[PDB]
Amino acid sequence: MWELTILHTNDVHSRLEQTSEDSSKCVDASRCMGGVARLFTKVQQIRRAEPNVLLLDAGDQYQGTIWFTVYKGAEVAHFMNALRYDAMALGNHEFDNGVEGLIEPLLKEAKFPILSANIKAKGPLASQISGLYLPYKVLPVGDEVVGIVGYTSKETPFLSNPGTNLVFEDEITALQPEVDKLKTLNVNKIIALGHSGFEMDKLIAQKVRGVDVVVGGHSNTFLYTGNPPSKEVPAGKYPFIVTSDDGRKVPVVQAYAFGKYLGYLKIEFDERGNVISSHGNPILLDSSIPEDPSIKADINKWRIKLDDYSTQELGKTIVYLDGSSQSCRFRECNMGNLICDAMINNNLRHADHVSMCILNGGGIRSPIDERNDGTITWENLAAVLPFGGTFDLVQLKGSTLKKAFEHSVHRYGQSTGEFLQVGGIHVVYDLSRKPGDRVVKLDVLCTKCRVPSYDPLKMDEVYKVILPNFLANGGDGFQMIKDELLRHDSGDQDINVVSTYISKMKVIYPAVEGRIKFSLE
Amino acid sequence: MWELTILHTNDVHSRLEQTSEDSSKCVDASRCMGGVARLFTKVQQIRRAEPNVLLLDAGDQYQGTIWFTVYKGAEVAHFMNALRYDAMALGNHEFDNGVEGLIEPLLKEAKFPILSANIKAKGPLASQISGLYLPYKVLPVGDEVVGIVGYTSKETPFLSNPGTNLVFEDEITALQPEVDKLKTLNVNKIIALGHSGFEMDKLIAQKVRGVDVVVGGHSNTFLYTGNPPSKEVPAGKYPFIVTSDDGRKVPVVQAYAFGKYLGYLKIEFDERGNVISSHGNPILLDSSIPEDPSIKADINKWRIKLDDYSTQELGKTIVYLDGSSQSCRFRECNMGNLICDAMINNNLRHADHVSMCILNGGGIRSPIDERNDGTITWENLAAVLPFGGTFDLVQLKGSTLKKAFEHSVHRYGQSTGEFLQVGGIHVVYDLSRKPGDRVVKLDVLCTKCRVPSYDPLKMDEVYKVILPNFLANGGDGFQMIKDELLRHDSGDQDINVVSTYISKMKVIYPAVEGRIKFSLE
Ligand SMILES: Nc1nc(N2CC[NH2+]CC2)nc2c1ncn2[C@@H]1O[C@H](COP(=O)(O)CP(=O)(O)O)[C@@H](O)[C@H]1O
Ligand SMILES: Nc1nc(N2CC[NH2+]CC2)nc2c1ncn2[C@@H]1O[C@H](COP(=O)(O)CP(=O)(O)O)[C@@H](O)[C@H]1O
Ligand SMILES: [Ca+2]
Ligand SMILES: [Ca+2]
Ligand SMILES: [Zn+2]
Ligand SMILES: [Zn+2]
Ligand SMILES: [Zn+2]
Ligand SMILES: [Zn+2]
Repeated sequence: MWELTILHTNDVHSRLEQTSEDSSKCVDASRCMGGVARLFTKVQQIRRAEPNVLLLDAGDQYQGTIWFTVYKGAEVAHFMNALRYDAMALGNHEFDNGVEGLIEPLLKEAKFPILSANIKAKGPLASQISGLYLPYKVLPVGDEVVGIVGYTSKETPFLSNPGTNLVFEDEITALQPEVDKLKTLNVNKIIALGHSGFEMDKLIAQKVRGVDVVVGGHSNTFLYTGNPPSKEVPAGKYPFIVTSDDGRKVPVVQAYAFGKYLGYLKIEFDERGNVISSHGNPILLDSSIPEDPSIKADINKWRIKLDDYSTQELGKTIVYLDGSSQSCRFRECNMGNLICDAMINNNLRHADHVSMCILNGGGIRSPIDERNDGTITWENLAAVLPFGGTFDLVQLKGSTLKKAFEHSVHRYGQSTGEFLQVGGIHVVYDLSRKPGDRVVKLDVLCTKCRVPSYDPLKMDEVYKVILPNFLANGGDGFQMIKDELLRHDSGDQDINVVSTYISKMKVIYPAVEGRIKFSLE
Repeated sequence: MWELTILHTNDVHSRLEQTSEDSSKCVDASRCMGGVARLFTKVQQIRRAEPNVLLLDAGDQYQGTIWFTVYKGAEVAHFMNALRYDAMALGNHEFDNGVEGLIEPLLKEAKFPILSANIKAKGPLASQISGLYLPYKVLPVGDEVVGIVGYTSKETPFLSNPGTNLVFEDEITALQPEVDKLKTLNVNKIIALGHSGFEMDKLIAQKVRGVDVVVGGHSNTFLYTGNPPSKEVPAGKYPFIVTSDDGRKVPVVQAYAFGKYLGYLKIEFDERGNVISSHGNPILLDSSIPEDPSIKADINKWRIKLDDYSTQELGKTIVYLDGSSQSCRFRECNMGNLICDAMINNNLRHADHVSMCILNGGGIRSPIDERNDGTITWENLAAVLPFGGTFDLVQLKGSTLKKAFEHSVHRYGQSTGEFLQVGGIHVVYDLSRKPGDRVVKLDVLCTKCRVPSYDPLKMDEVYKVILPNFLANGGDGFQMIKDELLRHDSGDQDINVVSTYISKMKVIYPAVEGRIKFSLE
């Protein structure tokens, strides 16, 4: 028997410092979690105890906090190198600052292999990018070798900015030839490490002959065996067992997001590289684990440049600003209401008027806590709106807007980002009904009236809606908006609109007030 | 036969200049109405045609616009003298600036008798006020004499500030001896002119032996025979006929409010002063009647001092601000929502927190139009909030608040001012139910929660509510607030709170959004 311990992270999203339990800014240090200093301590503790260890990342280190807005990936390469990661797979967010934003900060400075078997470069780019990322790496682990094959969401061209030179292939189609090449080289222990979501990860495990383990990301999937340690509810056991088509039991793992947990899987292999068994669980990186002093002092050094975004108080909140995924992708969330109210307010002070707002819940990427004397800084807002998008004005038919709201709940319950937050709209859904027929009530704030009031949406009428450019361009499957819109005007930067509105209000208290409801029946 | 024409006004409330159809500021002069210059033209036209004319006012000339805030009744005495009123009865609003605010500006400068038979002065005041107002006046009208007996709401001590020296008697009890004294003096034509509301006016007509006609006010009652000329819906025919207990047909008249109409009643008397018949209708003072040039030039002279309140733009509205009685005393009105939002905002920027607001609809005393490039001035706000009240903080039990909301609709449909406008509250009424059991749903914005949301009000819990001092002191029959409150802190001046909030928002667009609803059942 040969035992291997796989340590893994995914969707860290620039949470370099320890955070609050909700992954927003750490205020009460005594109860904070995650961060790279705490992760280091745990990884070192495991490396001391276990002789065969691999520390892996399944992508999306890029984007999420002022660390990335300022260091643009230099903090990733630096701290991933300090933690001595063995390999990383490319995620969609590694392409947000173009291919240039991946090459210079990360690929040239990473001391570990960076992987993706389904990204093929064509034309001019092919020449420069060659060899800076690999389809796989064969890693010596003691007296054995372990092959790692990478993969990246085939949806990255739509989700990010990888450019016209990179081609994204079907993951299973691209992986099988690389795994087969590893098998011809007598590499009998193979890990598929990649960034496509738990559903694709299970398909890779079922279909790619020769894969012993799948380590994934993108879906922020929390898996656990037994009673869980924090607020995340498990989507399945850890590991999740897939029975492959050729009859093998394949463990599939993921470790939520934000560096809150360290994924930990122990695999028992035979002499031919068959998985005899495996077990483990994600480790909660809570205050019980001390932050490594050396890494923490280095974090404090890099933190000095960021304190310019933490000094200006933009305003104050006397309520918890719920920007959590568990709220904003499932029901009315007060952060969504705040952002839509700021969106509506911004245009109603612009010239040449609109009362309605729609906002993809997945575009709200962090809550803000009210306990730090309720202070709101640019840094706090940077984590809520980290993408540098704009809030555009569009003219839509009622029919188009009804289709959008049907799309908002067409596959409800999967923590997908299309669920819409709103302003100037009162929507009622009946989830007992079939996809495409779940909107039971859709009232909107009249525009062609002297006193605004809510009246049923009319399919043949035309409404002006303020929304993110992501939705106006057909993102999150809102193809009907892009295809059926009658007008599209570019708007102001998302973060600046909310920042301006908070400074104007000074004290904010957004509530959940019935803009989105769910019927009984 | 001896014919008398009674011309009458009531509840003019400082609308010296012509106004918009809703009695707010005149912007589109071509379609404006009322004002003392237009009234003059009509009165003069009638005086030229009819030999026996009496022009009467049934009180409440005081309070309503920047004219009264600045001239404090000097404009009333001046312009009522210019129009040559024959008599006036004291209304409750004539006592808002104390007895001193009635004596000096009006009683000493009025060239016509000022009447009230049920106000008896006691102690020191008795001596000075003696003879400046009278219980009645016997007026020569051609070769005949007409007796006018005055009366004032017995509720004036609670509604206004008449002081501890004036006693207000039951109107019927005080009137009969004065009418009997007029009858002993062979005065066979008697008009009761007063300010107590249409219901008391009908009782006076039924019960006071010897009264031939009743000319009233206070209830802003619109009466009409036939198809009406504007938006006011008649509460009955003009005149309203009461059959007295001694079997006489007694006409009862009123002429809405704000100088929009001139009441016009022609009475045919026999030689013994019996009413043979009567007929007429309120005359709509619309653009068809020219404004007298002389009075208009004198109005323009007095207007120069007021233009300091019309120059500063506090902000802009892109919606009609519905502060009409027909909306705010009957259902959710967007002016009410604006004021409650300003009330909540003001305390949430004060120190040492509250999410709920209640506002008596009768305290909103004018709308604001959005068509003048949407501009909002101090003058526009002065007509909405003309009383100089404050928005106080109170701590109430849920039981107390439930009783208040029951009181809000206990006598619904009478255009009474107790109907509550709200903030941070969602109330549902069922008017099919009995008084005291009409609140079917009362949800409130939680305070003891990190994310505010609406939850059912709990009878044994305690809530912090911002409301006018008028309600905290038990006004509008809200005795339960004054008696059952747990804490009462004095607040900022009503107009300044709304003014500050509009300047902060710059562009406002308050909607009717479902804070108050009425069920089917
Ligand atoms: N307001 C937005 N702007 C942008 N834009 C692109 C950049 N330039 C500005 C416009 N992208 C957005 C917005 N809201 C959502 N998305 C995208 O939708 C996805 C959210 O799903 P997820 O969290 O499940 C997948 P992940 O993050 O784990 O890979 C991400 O790809 C995110 O980028
Ligand atoms: N916010 C308020 N403040 C005050 N205060 C008193 C003065 N000092 C500040 C506090 N009074 C108020 C408020 N709201 C309502 N009222 C009173 O309620 C009545 C409204 O009913 P109505 O229009 O049918 C009777 P009217 O006007 O024809 O005689 C009036 O008497 C009015 O004064
Ligand atoms: Ca194998
Ligand atoms: Ca008589
Ligand atoms: Zn991610
Ligand atoms: Zn991703
Ligand atoms: Zn009045
Ligand atoms: Zn009155």
